[PDB]
Amino acid sequence: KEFLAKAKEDFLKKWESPAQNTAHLDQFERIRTLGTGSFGRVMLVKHKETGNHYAMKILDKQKVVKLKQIEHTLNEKRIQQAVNFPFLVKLEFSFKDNSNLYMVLEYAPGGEMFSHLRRIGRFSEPHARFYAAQIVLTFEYLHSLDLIYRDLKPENLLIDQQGYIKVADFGFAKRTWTLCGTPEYLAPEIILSKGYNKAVDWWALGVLIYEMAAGYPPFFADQPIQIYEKIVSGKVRFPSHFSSDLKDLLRNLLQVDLTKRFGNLKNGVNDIKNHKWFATTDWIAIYQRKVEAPFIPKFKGPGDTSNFDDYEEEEIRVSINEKCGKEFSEF
Ligand SMILES: [NH3+]C[C@@](O)(c1ccc(Cl)cc1)c1ccc(-c2cn[nH]c2)cc1
Ligand code: NA
Repeated sequence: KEFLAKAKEDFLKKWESPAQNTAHLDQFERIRTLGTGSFGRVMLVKHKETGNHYAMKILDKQKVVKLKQIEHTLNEKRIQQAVNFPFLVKLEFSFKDNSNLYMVLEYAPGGEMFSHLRRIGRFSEPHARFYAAQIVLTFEYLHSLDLIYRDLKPENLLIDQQGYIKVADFGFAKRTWTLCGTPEYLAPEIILSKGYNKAVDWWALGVLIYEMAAGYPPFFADQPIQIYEKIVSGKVRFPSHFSSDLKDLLRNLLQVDLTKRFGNLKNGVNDIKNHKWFATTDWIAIYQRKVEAPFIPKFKGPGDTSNFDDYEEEEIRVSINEKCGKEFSEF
């Protein structure tokens, strides 16, 4: 708890006295889209002076307001510039014009983890274990800031050139969009509009590990309603190739009973770290990035993007009238 005790202090220092790294939008050349979302997209950009590459998130200000995500966006930004953790995406710069918010992020050239997963079918248990370790640490870190990841979106788990995970989200403090739309990853307590705490993240961890090891999520159906029924049921078919160690962990993680769910017990996350499945895991070496990654992305070019999918390229139009000024004044 040495690396996290201080990185909690560092968060508060940076929170309260933010840096003002200065670039201008005009310095970045838009190249191609790395991903799309509800209220924007992430462009790969090249710095016109250095030739260095970044991932620029472009949010339409109006669409953020029309979907009531202002507070979340402002918060997400402030959290992100304040955190320094090895498996969280750094914010480099941020700007705004009339139409858009712009957030220049550190580029993770290895693409989304789940495109490597579809490509190879399923991860081996060491391979899955390697990634899960980073997530555990990331979740432990986020928890020490009273942040909760809540909804796992595995499209948001990126891979860097060293083959380590970069997580793109920072959770929430304290949307039927998410419930109805992305159902496979919801914890039971969220489906049944009960309370939820840090323990939903350990459910998410369970789903993630299962999907990595299996190649598909543990609760799947055609209509979302059936999925909900499965999640709350507390019943999961394990593939036959799952070790009994893995099966055991997943029963404890995918526990519907909050009070018995691993991570949420007396010893907290140490239940998880000291599980037989993680016996071979050097937690310090993972944090310090000294474990050799099982997959290292192939770097064909300087701004090579073949590790991300293709997307249609909208024109980034900018109004000559400032939109949503007061709303994003503090952004
Ligand atoms: N998978 C998440 C999304 O695709 C994304 C796309 C649009 C929006 Cl509004 C939010 C998130 C994404 C893609 C790439 C990156 C990225 C690449 N390098 N560094 C960050 C981050 C998020
Ligand atoms: Na404001």
